[PDB]
Amino acid sequence: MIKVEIKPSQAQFTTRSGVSRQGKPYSLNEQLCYVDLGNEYPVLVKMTLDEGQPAYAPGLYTVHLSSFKVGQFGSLMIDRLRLVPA
Amino acid sequence: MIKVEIKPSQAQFTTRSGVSRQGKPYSLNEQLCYVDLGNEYPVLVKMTLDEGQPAYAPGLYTVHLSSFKVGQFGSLMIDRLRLVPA
Repeated sequence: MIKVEIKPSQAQFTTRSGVSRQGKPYSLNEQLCYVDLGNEYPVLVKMTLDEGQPAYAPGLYTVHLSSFKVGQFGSLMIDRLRLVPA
Repeated sequence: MIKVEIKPSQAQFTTRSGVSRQGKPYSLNEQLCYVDLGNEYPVLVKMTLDEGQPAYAPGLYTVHLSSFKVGQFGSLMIDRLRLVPA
């Protein structure tokens, strides 16, 4: 299990916006977190949230299975980092 | 934890080869596995092994933390799927 932490200072999201190739508007919400990759300190990681989802509250989390997919070359990839409470 | 299975029929690797942009030879060893992504059956996934590593034997495995890295856009990515015995 991957340990992910939302610190008190990371409790909000920011929103970027634009227009798709054929005219549709979009909005993307982004939140930061710290992921422990076994180095001397956890590293800072950016997450794009799914539609209609609030920012995760401060606390400890692990990664949900729905974060993964098989890519176009047949290897495993992260689609979007999706979290569940630890 | 991600459940990964090497079936008896997946106990070998194949090798692809070539030459890098500035002349160095390379060899890449590839092995197949089944990863349970919570659908009705596990899905087939291709793995590229690290240098000097044998094919994983048949059995159950989970994913090692060293499989992950922060990508060039600041989000988490899989570098190479690296396994440890379950």
